[PDB]
Amino acid sequence: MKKVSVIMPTFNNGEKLHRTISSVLNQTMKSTDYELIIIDDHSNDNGETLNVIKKYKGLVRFKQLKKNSGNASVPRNTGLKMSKAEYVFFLDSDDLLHERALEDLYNYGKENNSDLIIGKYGVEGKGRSVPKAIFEKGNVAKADIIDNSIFYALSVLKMFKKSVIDKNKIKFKTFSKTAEDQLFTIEFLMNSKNYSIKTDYEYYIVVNDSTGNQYFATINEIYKAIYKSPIYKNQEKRHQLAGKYTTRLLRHGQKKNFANSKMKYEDKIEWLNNFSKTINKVPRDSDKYVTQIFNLKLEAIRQNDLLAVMIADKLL
Amino acid sequence: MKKVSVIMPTFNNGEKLHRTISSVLNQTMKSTDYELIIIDDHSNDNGETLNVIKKYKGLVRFKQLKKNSGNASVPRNTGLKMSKAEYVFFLDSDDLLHERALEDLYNYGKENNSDLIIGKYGVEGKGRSVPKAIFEKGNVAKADIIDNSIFYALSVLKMFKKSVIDKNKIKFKTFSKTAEDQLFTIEFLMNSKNYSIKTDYEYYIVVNDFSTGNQYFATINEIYKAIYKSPIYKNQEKRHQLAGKYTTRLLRHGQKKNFANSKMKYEDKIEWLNNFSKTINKVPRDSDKYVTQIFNLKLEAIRQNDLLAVMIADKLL
Amino acid sequence: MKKVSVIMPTFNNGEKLHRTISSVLNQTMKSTDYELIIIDDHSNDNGETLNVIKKYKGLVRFKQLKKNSGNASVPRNTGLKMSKAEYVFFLDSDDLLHERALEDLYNYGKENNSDLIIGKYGVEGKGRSVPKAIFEKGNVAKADIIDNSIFYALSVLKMFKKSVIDKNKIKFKTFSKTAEDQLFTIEFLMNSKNYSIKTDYEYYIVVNTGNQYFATINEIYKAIYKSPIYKNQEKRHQLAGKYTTRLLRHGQKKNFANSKMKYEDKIEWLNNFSKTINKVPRDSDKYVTQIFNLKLEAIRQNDLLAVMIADKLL
Ligand SMILES: O=P(O)(O)OC[C@H](O)[C@H](O)[C@H](O)COP(=O)(O)OC[C@H](O)[C@H](O)[C@H](O)COP(=O)(O)OC[C@@H](O)[C@@H](O)[C@@H](O)CO
Ligand SMILES: O=P(O)(O)OC[C@H](O)[C@H](O)[C@H](O)COP(=O)(O)OC[C@H](O)[C@H](O)[C@H](O)COP(=O)(O)OC[C@@H](O)[C@@H](O)[C@@H](O)CO
Ligand SMILES: O=P(O)(O)OC[C@H](O)[C@H](O)[C@H](O)COP(=O)(O)OC[C@H](O)[C@H](O)[C@H](O)COP(=O)(O)OC[C@@H](O)[C@@H](O)[C@@H](O)CO
Ligand SMILES: CC(=O)N[C@H]1[C@@H](OP(=O)(O)OP(=O)(O)OC[C@H]2O[C@@H](n3ccc(=O)[nH]c3=O)[C@H](O)[C@@H]2O)O[C@H](CO)[C@@H](O)[C@@H]1O
Ligand SMILES: CC(=O)N[C@H]1[C@@H](OP(=O)(O)OP(=O)(O)OC[C@H]2O[C@@H](n3ccc(=O)[nH]c3=O)[C@H](O)[C@@H]2O)O[C@H](CO)[C@@H](O)[C@@H]1O
Ligand SMILES: CC(=O)N[C@H]1[C@@H](OP(=O)(O)OP(=O)(O)OC[C@H]2O[C@@H](n3ccc(=O)[nH]c3=O)[C@H](O)[C@@H]2O)O[C@H](CO)[C@@H](O)[C@@H]1O
Ligand SMILES: [Cl-]
Ligand SMILES: [Cl-]
Ligand SMILES: [Cl-]
Ligand SMILES: [Cl-]
Ligand SMILES: [Mg+2]
Ligand SMILES: [Mg+2]
Ligand SMILES: [Mg+2]
Ligand SMILES: [Mg+2]
Repeated sequence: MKKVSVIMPTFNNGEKLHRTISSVLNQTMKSTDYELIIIDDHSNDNGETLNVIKKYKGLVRFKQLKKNSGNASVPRNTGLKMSKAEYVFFLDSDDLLHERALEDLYNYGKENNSDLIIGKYGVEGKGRSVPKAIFEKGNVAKADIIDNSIFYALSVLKMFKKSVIDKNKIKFKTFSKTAEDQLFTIEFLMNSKNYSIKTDYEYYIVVNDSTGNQYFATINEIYKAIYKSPIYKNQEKRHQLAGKYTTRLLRHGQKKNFANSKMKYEDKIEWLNNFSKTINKVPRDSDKYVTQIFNLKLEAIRQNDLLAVMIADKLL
Repeated sequence: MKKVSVIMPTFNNGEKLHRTISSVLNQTMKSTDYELIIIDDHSNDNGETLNVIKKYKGLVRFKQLKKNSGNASVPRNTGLKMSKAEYVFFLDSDDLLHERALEDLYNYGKENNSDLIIGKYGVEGKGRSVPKAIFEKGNVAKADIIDNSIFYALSVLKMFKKSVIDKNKIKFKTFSKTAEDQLFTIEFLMNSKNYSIKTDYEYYIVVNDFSTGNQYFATINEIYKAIYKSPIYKNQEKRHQLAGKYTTRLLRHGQKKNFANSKMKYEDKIEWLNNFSKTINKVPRDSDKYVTQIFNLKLEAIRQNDLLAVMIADKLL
Repeated sequence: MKKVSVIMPTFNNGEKLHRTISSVLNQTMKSTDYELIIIDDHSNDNGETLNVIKKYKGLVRFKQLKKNSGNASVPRNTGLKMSKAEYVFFLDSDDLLHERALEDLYNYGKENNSDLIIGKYGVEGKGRSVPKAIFEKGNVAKADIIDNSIFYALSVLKMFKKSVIDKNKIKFKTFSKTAEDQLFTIEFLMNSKNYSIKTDYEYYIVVNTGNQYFATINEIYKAIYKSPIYKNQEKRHQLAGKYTTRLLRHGQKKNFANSKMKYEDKIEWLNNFSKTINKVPRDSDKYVTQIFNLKLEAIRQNDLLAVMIADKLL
C-alpha cells in the first residue's frame, strides 16, 4: 500500500505535459512510496498527448477513456477507483509540484493525523489567482474552516485521506461543468475533522496558459452537504458555515456581476431565478454570518428582485 | 399652594439616591415653596432603596406602589395626582439638580408666563448624550418648536405648568415601554403656547451609570394624532410642518433607526416595517415636503413598505 | 419658385421682432430668391407685435391666425402650406440669422443634394444652451445620425427640402406643447438620406402629468421603427437606443423622481413614461449608454423608488 497516489487527468496537453510529469517523478519522497495515475480523457490532438505519456510507460499507471467526458470529474473518479494508497493528491495536467511536496505534506499529515493537507499555492502567468489568506498564518496542524479561510481554498489540488473518501463514498459529480471540485472538497470537509496547512514552500504551482440550471444545482448540493454534516452537527455551526460559504459565493462566484452585465434581460431573469430558488432553500439564520457589505445583495437575491441586485452591485 | 412639585419615581436605586435627594433639598428656592414627591415603583432590593428614602421622612412626600409598573409612567402619574403646585418638575432617580434650578426656572417661567421651562442639560459619564441645539441661542423667553429644536429635546425633565396638565387631562400612557415621555411632552406642547429656555447653568445633570414595534408605533401614532388635533396649532399647513419636523427627528434618532440592514430576523424586520409603514401612512403626504430632503427616499420607502428600498436608502445615507 | 422660404411664427414679440426681421431681410442671398413668411399666432399685446410687422408690408408675406394656437405647430404648418420654395427654413421670432445663412446653407445643400442642412448655432444670454457636438467635426457633406450626434440637435431651426415634407405629408403635430419639433425632425430624418452640416459661421443665433408629452415620444419611436430609409431592424434598435439615451440626458423633467413634484403626479408621469418605453423593443437597450442601464430598467419596471435611487447614483 503506497503513501500517495497522484491522480492527474489529461486532455490535449501536448509537449507541456513533460514538465508536469517530470515534477511528479522528481520528488524527495521514496519513488516506491507513491504512484502517478494518469487518466487521459480521450485526447484528439493527433496522438501528441498520448505520445508524451507513452515516454513514461513503466513509470506511471495509465488508463484512456473511450469518449471525452468534457471535465475532470470522470477521469478523477477513475483515478480514485484505481488508487489503494493512504492519501491521494489531485494534480491538474498543466501544473507543477515542488520537489518536496509529497514528502512534506504526507509527513505533516501523518504527524497530525490529518484527513486533509493543503500546501501553499504558487502561480505562474496572468489568469486565475490562487488563495493567499489561508497561508498567511504559516503552518497550522489543526486548522479551522472559518478562522483559516478554507472556504476560500476549495480546489481539490490537495492531499486527501483515501479512507474518508472510501468510507463516505465521495465521488466527483458530473451534473455541472463548474463547481464540482468545490462540492467534492466541501463533502470531504463536512465528513472529516483534521485539516492541516503547510506553507514552507510553494508546494503546488498553478500554471496559467449559461442559464445556471446546472450550476445552481451544484451550489444546492454544497449547502445540503453542510446542513447534513455528521461532523458539524450543531445547527448554529451549520448556519455559520453556510453563511461563510454564501459570502465566498458572493465574493468569487460564477457571473457574480451578472446583474449590470451585457447579458440579455431574459437570461438575467432566468439566472437570478435559479440563484433565488437555491438560496431560498438555505435558512435565513445563516444570513447573520454573511459579511455585512453583502447584506443587501443577499436579500435582493432572496427577493428575486433584479433591480435590487443591480443597485446592490452599484453600491459594492 | 407650592411653586414647584419635584416628582421623582424610584426603583432599586440604593445609596445612589442620597446624591439625588440631597440635590433637591439643597435648592436656593425657599424650602417651604416646593416639595419632593417620591414614588417608589415597588423596589425589591432588600429594602435598600426604601431605607435611603426613610432617612428623609418629613422632608419629602412618599408613596409606594404595590406592584412594579416596569417604567416611570404609573409612578409619574401618581406624583401628578399628588401635586397641587403651580409647576411640576420631573426628575429621574439617578440624576441631579443644580442648586439654583427650581428658583431660576420658576422665576424665568413666572416672568414670561411660561407653560414650559427647559433648563440646560449637563451629563456625567459615558452613555446617553443630551440635547445641545436647543440651548445654542442662550436664553429664550418665547421659544418656537421648530426654530429652537424642541422636537430634539422631548424628555419630561423640565418644568411644566400643572394647570395645562390638569385642564387637558394629560397622563403618561402605559401601552409602550418607550417614547411615552415624548408623547407626554408633545401632548403638552400641542396644548400650550409659551415655552422658555434657560441656559445660565447646567440646571439638570443626567448621570450615566456603569420588539416587533406594535406598541412603539402605537405611541408614534399618538404623537402625530396630538399634532393634527392641536387646539393651539390649528392651521393645517402648520400641522404639516410640525409633523414633517417630527418625522425628521424620528428618522434621525428613532428607536431601531437602522433596523433594515441589521442582524434582526427577516420576519421581525417585515413586521417592524409593516408597523412603521401603517403608522406613517396615516400622516398626510403634505408633511413630507417639510422633512429634510436627505431622508426623501427613506421616507418614501417606508410609505411603500419596501424593505429592500429602506436598506438601500440607509446605505446611501 | 424661390430657393428658400423662411417661416417665422410670432406671438407677442413686440419691438424685439425688428432685430429678427432685419436679420432675414439683410441676407447675402438675392432678395428675389427667398421670402419671409410671418405667421402671427393671434398676438394680444395691444397691437405692438402687429405694428412691428406692418412696418415691413411689401417686404414679407403675412397671415394672422384667428385664435392663438398656443405653440408654433399650427403657425409653422400654415407657413408650409404657403411656401412653394425648394427649401424651407424655420426661424423663431426672437432669434437672428447671420448675413450669409441662406446663401451658404442653400449652396452647400444644392452642391451635396442635401435633404437637410444644419447651420452651426450660436447663443446670446443665459438660458437654453445649444448643440455643440454635431459641429465639432467641421463641415460634413453626407452626415450620419449616430456618428454626427444629430439626435442631440433635433430643433427645426434648419433648412429642409420641401419636396420631402410634401411627398411624405409631414406636418407638425398639436397633441403636445413640447417635443413636436423633435418629432418633425425625426419624421424628416427617417424619410431622407442626405444630411449636411455647415459650421463656417454661427449661422443661427438663439436669443434668450405627461399624457400628451409621452404620446409625442411614442410617435418618435414609431417613426424610427417604421422608417423606409432605415429598414434594417438592428439599425432601428440602434437609433431607438440612441434616442433613449438623448431622452434620459435631456428629456423634459428628467429628474422628476427626486423633485418637489407631488407623489401622485410622479406616479402618473412615470406610468406614462413606462407605458411608452415598454412599446420599445428591449433589443434597443444594448445601444443605450450604460450609465443609464439602471434608470432605464427602473422606468421599464415602473418602480418609482428604483428611479429615485438610479438618479441618486447618477
Ligand atoms: O472576512 P470575509 O470571509 O468576508 O473575507 C475574506 C477576506 O477578504 C480574505 O482575505 C479573502 O477572501 C481571501 O481571498 P484570497 O486572496 O485568499 O483568494 C481566495 C479566492 O477564493 C481564490 O483566489 C479563488 O477565487 C478561489 O478558488 P478555489 O476556491 O481554489 O476554487 C476554484 C473555483 O473558483 C473554481 O471551482 C470555479 O472557477 C468553478 O466554479
Ligand atoms: O435636519 P434638521 O436641521 O431638521 O435637524 C437636525 C439638526 O442637526 C438638529 O438640530 C440636531 O439633530 C439636534 O440634535 P441635538 O444635539 O440637539 O440632540 C440630540 C438628540 O436630540 C438627543 O440626544 C436624543 O437623541 C433625543 O432624545 P430626547 O428628545 O431627549 O427624548 C427621549 C427619547 O429619545 C426616548 O423616548 C427614546 O429613548 C425612546 O424611544
Ligand atoms: O452618451 P453619448 O455617447 O450618446 O453622447 C453624449 C455626449 O455627451 C453628447 O455630445 C451630449 O450629450 C450632447 O452634446 P451637446 O453639447 O451638443 O448637447 C446639445 C443638447 O442636446 C441641446 O442643448 C438640447 O438639449 C437639444 O436641443 P434640441 O433637441 O435640438 O432642441 C429641441 C428640444 O431638445 C427641446 O424642446 C428640449 O430641450 C426641451 O426640453
Ligand atoms: C488551476 C485550478 O484551480 N484548476 C481548476 C480549473 O482548471 P483550469 O481552468 O486550469 O483548466 P485545466 O486545463 O487545468 O483543466 C482541469 C483538468 O481537467 C482536465 N480535463 C480538461 C478538459 C476535459 O475535457 N477533460 C479533462 O479531464 C485537464 O486535463 C486538467 O487536468 O477549473 C477546473 C474546472 O472547474 C477545476 O476542476 C480545476 O481544478
Ligand atoms: C436621560 C433621559 O433621557 N432619561 C430618560 C430615560 O431614563 P434612563 O434610561 O436613565 O432610565 P432610568 O433608570 O433613569 O428610568 C427613568 C426613571 O424611571 C424610574 N423607573 C424605572 C423603572 C421602573 O420600573 N420604574 C420606575 O419608576 C426610575 O426610578 C427613573 O427615575 O428613559 C426613560 C424611559 O423612557 C425616561 O423616562 C427618561 O426621561
Ligand atoms: C431654441 C429652441 O429649440 N427653441 C424651441 C422652443 O422654443 P423657446 O422655448 O425658445 O420659446 P420661443 O420664444 O422660441 O417660442 C417658440 C416659437 O413659437 C412661437 N409661438 C410661441 C407661443 C405661441 O403661443 N405661439 C407661437 O407660435 C414663438 O413666436 C416662437 O417663435 O420650443 C419650441 C416648441 O417646442 C420649439 O419649436 C423651439 O424651436
Ligand atoms: Cl463558483
Ligand atoms: Cl414652531
Ligand atoms: Cl424614538
Ligand atoms: Cl424632450
Ligand atoms: Mg490549470
Ligand atoms: Mg437616569
Ligand atoms: Mg426596489
Ligand atoms: Mg427663442
